[PDB]
This record gives sequence, structure tokens and C-alpha cells, in this order.
Amino acid sequence: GTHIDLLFHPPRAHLLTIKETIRKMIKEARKVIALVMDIFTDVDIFKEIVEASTRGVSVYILLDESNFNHFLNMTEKQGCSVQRLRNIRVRTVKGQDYLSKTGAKFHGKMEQKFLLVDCQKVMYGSYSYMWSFEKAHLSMVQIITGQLVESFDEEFRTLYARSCVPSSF
Amino acid sequence: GTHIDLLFHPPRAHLLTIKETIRKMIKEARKVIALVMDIFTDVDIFKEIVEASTRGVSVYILLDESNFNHFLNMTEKQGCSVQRLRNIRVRTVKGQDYLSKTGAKFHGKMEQKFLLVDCQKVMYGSYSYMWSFEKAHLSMVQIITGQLVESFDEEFRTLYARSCVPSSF
Ligand SMILES: O=C(N1CCCCC1)N1CCCCC1
Ligand SMILES: O=C(N1CCCCC1)N1CCCCC1
Repeated sequence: GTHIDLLFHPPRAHLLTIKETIRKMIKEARKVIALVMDIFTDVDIFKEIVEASTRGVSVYILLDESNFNHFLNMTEKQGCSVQRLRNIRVRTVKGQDYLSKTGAKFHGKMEQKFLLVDCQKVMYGSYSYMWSFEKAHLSMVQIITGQLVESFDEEFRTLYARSCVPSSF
Repeated sequence: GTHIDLLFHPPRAHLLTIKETIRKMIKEARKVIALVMDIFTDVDIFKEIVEASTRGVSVYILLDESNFNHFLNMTEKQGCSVQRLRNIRVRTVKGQDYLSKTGAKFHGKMEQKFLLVDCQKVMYGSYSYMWSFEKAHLSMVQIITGQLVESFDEEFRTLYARSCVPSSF
């Protein structure tokens, strides 16, 4: 009871691009959007998310901690104060703590990305929401429906519990 | 007609780590191993692949072109001339060609990571074969059996057709 389609960028034998399919999923959302992403600088996908939030959709966004200031800078350059949108909550996730060769204390990255809409559909894969994924790289995603969506829901809730208010806020 | 399980690193309720499951999948290979990977520097996984090849398994490895020298540096440190193992073929894959504002022509990366064994089982996800994914980062994979495996086989063949002999070789 799980169904899976594959999409690629650049595209193959499918009608829509990965980015057009991301916009579609966000426009179709009626209740909740849950996003986990490492780098988020795409202005067009951000605008879709904000519009969803003005419609009354609750939006929860989990970003990798090291790269967060790239997202904040984009929203500021768009003249948005993302802090003030009540229907969106943005929080950061760190990787593991570790000691380097020299004994310094660092943390790694959250290498996870997926979009979960209305607890019924997931896009999961290697596509990051930034210009380099449009113009420079090859990538792929899965569009997932059915029972496996519950597992993504559970994982989102576990990451949300770990996540923190961004230090920049 | 597809079954999918999830594994995480650091590990959650499941018995084995991602790295232990990779070693397992390789040891269980009877005919063919097909691997697509962005960076490969983990010696223990490389030892497993070489041992599979000595028992007559055919091994096809596709590596992101921009990161290839990290692999080559590892195999040489280990005292292995990988280009002399006839049951292993290593080839590189480039991202898209694009032109920067300075005019110089560059290419991006292949952002794709999966292990396909005997045309029957796939490990797909965000885990790269390097020390940072053991000690520093949070990552996840899918373990896939059934009809979806066929789509991974098609994609492998498509990337293999695109791929090139590495310039060092
Ligand atoms: O409403 C949700 N969930 C439904 C959407 C997918 C999984 C998360 N959460 C978000 C995290 C704070 C607790 C409520
Ligand atoms: O025999 C294979 N395999 C590829 C797909 C998974 C296993 C079977 N190939 C490798 C790619 C070039 C031609 C032969």
C-alpha cells in the first residue's frame, strides 16, 4: 500500500519539472505543510509558501543550522520579515556533536530533505531549493503516497522535537 | 508491488547501522553490484567491494566527476591499483554544463546516491560513503525491494551510458 513515482532534473519522460511539481504540491495544500531542507534560497518556492500561509495553511519549516543565514538573507532581500508571519514556524536542526583531529568541538549537518503535505503526500530526494539545483546539478525525487507517508510524519515530529529557535532570531 | 523500510544514522530502533547494512548487501551479492555515489573514501566499504569482485561478482561504480580524486587518493593509500581489477569498472558522471557571468564554462555535480545489487535490492538515500556520515551528520536511507527496483536499474543504465572513463585512467 505505497505508490512511488520518480522525477529527475533535468527532466526525462515526465511533463513537469521538479520545481513545477514542488509549486503544485504547495498550491494543493489545504491544512498543513511540513518541510525539511538543507539550503533554501529559491524565491519562487518561498513566495508559494507565504501565499499558502495567508490562506490559513499551517507551515512548519526545519532548516539545517549551518546554512540558515542563507535563507534569512533571501527573505530579507525580498522585503519580508518572516519572523512576523504567525502561520509559519521556522526552526533549525544540527547534526551530531563531534571532536576534530585537533580536538575542537563542531557539529555536522542535517542531510535530509523532504516536503510533506496534508499528511498524505511526500516529495523525497536529492533536490535542494537553490539556483544550483536548477542550472548546474543532476538530481532526482520520489513522489510518495500511501502507508510510507506515515513514516515521514513520524520522522518530521522527531526532528521537530530536536529542532531549535534560530540563533539569528 | 514495492516494499520500503527506513534506516537512520545515528541508528533509531533498528539493529544494524546504515554502514553495517551496506556491508551486508555487498556480502550477499551473487552476480552484480551497481553503485552511484558522490564521494567514496570509506576503506571498509571499499574492501568489501574488492572482496566481492575476487569471488567473481561484476562491479560497476559511477562517481561524481568533481569528487573523483578523493576516491583515487584512498585506493592508492590502501596500496590498490584499482584500474588493474578487471571485474570492477569505475566511470565518472558530470552535472550540467553552464556558463558563469565571468564567461568561463563549468559543470555542476551528479547529486545521486544508490546501491543496486543483483537487480533485486536497492539502498537509496542521503548517506555518502565517507567518515563525515559516520561521525558528524544525520542521514537516512530507504531499503527497497519489488517493482521499484526496475526503475533504479533503468536509471543506472542511463547514467552508465552518460558516464566517462576518468581522465587519470
Ligand atoms: O501538525 C503537525 N504534523 C502534521 C504534518 C506532518 C507531521 C507534523 N506537527 C508539526 C510539528 C509540531 C507538532 C504538529
Ligand atoms: O549488467 C549490468 N547491470 C546494470 C543494472 C543493475 C545490474 C545489471 N550493466 C551495467 C551497466 C552497463 C551494462 C551492464
